[PDB]
Amino acid sequence: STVDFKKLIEQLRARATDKAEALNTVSQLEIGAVDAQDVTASAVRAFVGALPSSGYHFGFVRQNVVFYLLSHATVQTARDPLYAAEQLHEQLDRFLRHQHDEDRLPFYHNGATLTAFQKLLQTLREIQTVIAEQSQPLVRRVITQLETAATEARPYVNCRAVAELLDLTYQRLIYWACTLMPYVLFRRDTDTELDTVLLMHFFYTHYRSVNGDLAVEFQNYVKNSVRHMSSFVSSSPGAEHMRDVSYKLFVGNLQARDASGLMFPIISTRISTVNLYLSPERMFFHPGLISRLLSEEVSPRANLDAYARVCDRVLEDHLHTPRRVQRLLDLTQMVMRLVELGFNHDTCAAYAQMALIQPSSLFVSEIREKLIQIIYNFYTFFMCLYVYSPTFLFDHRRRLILEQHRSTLIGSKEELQHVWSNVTLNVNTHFAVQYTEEDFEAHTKGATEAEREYLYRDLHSKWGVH
Repeated sequence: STVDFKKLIEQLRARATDKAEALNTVSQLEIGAVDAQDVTASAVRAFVGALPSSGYHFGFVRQNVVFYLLSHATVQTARDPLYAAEQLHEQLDRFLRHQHDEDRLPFYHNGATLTAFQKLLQTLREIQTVIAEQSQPLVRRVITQLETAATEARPYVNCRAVAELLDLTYQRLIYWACTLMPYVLFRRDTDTELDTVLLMHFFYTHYRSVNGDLAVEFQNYVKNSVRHMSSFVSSSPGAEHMRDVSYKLFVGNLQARDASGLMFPIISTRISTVNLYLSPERMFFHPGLISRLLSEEVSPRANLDAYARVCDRVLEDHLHTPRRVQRLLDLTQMVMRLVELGFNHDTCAAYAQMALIQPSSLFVSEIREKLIQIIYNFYTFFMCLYVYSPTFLFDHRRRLILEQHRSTLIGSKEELQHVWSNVTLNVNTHFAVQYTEEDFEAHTKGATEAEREYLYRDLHSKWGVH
């Protein structure tokens, strides 16, 4: 969809007599985009020369070509977008120096735009360096540095070049921070023997980068510390979801490949056994238990009050729309709160798929309804989180996920729309992404009516409604 910049320049000067057809030719660049690699110093000089001297926003593009090209240049189609943006800055810097020499729009001038762009690149390069080395604490300090850079780049946040870079860095920082879940931060002194087994297996399989010591901790703990293993082990519904952890417990090694054709006891999914040896707050670390509750394959005398109590606590603590705006540091805290309950992006997807399987007593049916609301609200949260950035790019992706209920679930359209009909989305989607009229009118001080029509048109093609 990206234009051939040089071909667009050739068509531009051949049609420079008709300002209308020259406006339609340059609109292919504004609607689509130009590759940042195609914006060389020589190409900028000819693009300005090919533009009509007056008419529509051609005067704005001529006077402020740096802002205009930055607002339509793309870097995401490059192997390294940050290095591509740096070279884009060099070409725009060569153009300004090799062609030196009105105060209408101060933020949109060439000198103000280019130095603000390099200011962003320097922060992003230092942030990219810190995250690459780590492949008050560093996590909070990089989050603060990025959000300050995004705040200072507010007048340019709608520029495709800086919007893509902020989008690239935010998603990269979010992905890195969501891996920093060490087991020792979530260990409770009240954790039982089954709690510890499921917790260690959870963090070693989902966060091995920061839990490399769990392999020897699990081996030492299982061999020398557990004493009630034969109680919560059996040799039943939901047992197929416990087979991997049951084998590693039976062998005493988290790194053991699934046997050589060996039979072993499975961690019990019996409700009365789980009521004794599992803390109710760790229920979502027990997939076999959640399996039985979702499928309602349970007897009338199984006591489920402890797990219904936990579901109510989760519903009251996390499932409502907050009043204030939730910024990047708030979203990171919520992940750690959800990880504490056993919810990450992967386990929410598996539980959301597990809940689609259709199943009796009303009290068992109510817990399934509570689980579905919890699982699908946190599933939606992790889908928006991994594509979050305070830019129009995330706003579009957010609408596709909420309005269309896009996901990766398996099933016919009938059972897919059936499970979403039994879900009321009140989860925190109040993510920080706002460019309002106060922001707009502050940056368009001396904008003429022809310049304002172009700016409104560019914002509409990126945001849609506002």
